Amino acid sequence: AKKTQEGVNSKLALVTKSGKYVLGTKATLKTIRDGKSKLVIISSNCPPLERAKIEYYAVLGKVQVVHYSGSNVDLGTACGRYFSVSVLSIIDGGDSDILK
RNA sequence: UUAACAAAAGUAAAUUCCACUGAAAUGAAUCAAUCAGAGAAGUGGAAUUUAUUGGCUUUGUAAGAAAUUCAAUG
Repeated sequence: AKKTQEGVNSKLALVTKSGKYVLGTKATLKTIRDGKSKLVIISSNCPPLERAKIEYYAVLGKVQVVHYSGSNVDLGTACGRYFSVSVLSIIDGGDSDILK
């Protein structure tokens, strides 16, 4: 009933194709501050301090928070990128079904 | 030729931070390295160090001193 990250992992590949996402932690907070964020993904090794800042913003902004299983390196690869992504915002998912 | 201590016309090198923005066709850089979505490069700023104030030229001290000449103190 675990290792579901052939879903969200596969889902976070159509977003690279058709959707729009914002990578990073400081860039995520801007989306939550506006109404442009519909989903937030936090890696497993995000520091506990400002991880708690993102879920506090997300509660205030009424956004859904997804706790990714892998590290910021694993999340970055899942986006097809060659750096590490610790926190992700799904502004819009074109043909994927994460926002469902 | 110019001191301690102070001043702030003009103008430096290096490092670390801040704001805007968000990098992949990956870029930035050193003699070497090294660094970046826990955020690079760019632009604009803040701070500290550089034999006292604030590093260097400059200024007050201060030319009245001192050095090199001349005349018989100037």
